[PDB]
Amino acid sequence: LPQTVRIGTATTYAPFSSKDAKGEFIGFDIDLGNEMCKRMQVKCTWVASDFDALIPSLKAKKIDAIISSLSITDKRQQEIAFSDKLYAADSRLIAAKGSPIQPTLESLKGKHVGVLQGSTQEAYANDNWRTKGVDVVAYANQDLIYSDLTAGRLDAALQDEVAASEGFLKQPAGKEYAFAGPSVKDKKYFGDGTGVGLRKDDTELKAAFDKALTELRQDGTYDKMAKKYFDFNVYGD
Ligand SMILES: N[C@@H](Cc1c[nH]c[nH+]1)C(=O)O
Repeated sequence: LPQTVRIGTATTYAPFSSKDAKGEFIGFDIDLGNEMCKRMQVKCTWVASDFDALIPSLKAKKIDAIISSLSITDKRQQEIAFSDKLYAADSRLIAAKGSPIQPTLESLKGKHVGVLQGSTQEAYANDNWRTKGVDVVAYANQDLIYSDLTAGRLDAALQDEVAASEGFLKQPAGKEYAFAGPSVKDKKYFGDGTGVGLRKDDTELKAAFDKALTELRQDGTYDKMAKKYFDFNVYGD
């Protein structure tokens, strides 16, 4: 293992990764990463990036790990390796309170839908919606999506369910918005929860992460950390 492990993350996805008022990194990803590093007995430097630059930066060795709500998908496994699951992550639509919008082509054709560049939601939205007449608009960071929704530039926005819920819907800025329909289920696109993204050849680093995460889950540190953010089981199955 390196003495310093460099972890990239996109700090605009509360409550998993964001910045406090002084610019320090906060969220459940941060806590998980810092707790794993503690147990791996390495130093960890967090590195902020747009989400869609994370996997390119990992391939170029500018970072060594990604902890950024990075969903474990089949396509991504072709390019990088993953730790064991850190938590589950369903996708879901948000729109203005009272809107009839559903995550269907029939409901969304002609409306403007925000998605994060590089995400599984952009992959899904591009294939099923954008080609068929939905104005799918891709954003560099998720904060910009929420803002464009509250200004009425967007009709709806597709992102991880818990990020939307805890990072926006339950905040003042999303008081007048809600989920539009239930979770969009599509195991192909959205993957099997999130994990630490790693280079394929870094078997020893993956092993160290996987073992730290088992240890912090076994002794109950996971749940203590998660209760700061969630009143439900974020881990899943
Ligand atoms: N979990 C999804 C959505 C996401 C946006 N930012 C971080 N994650 C993905 O890995 O693409």
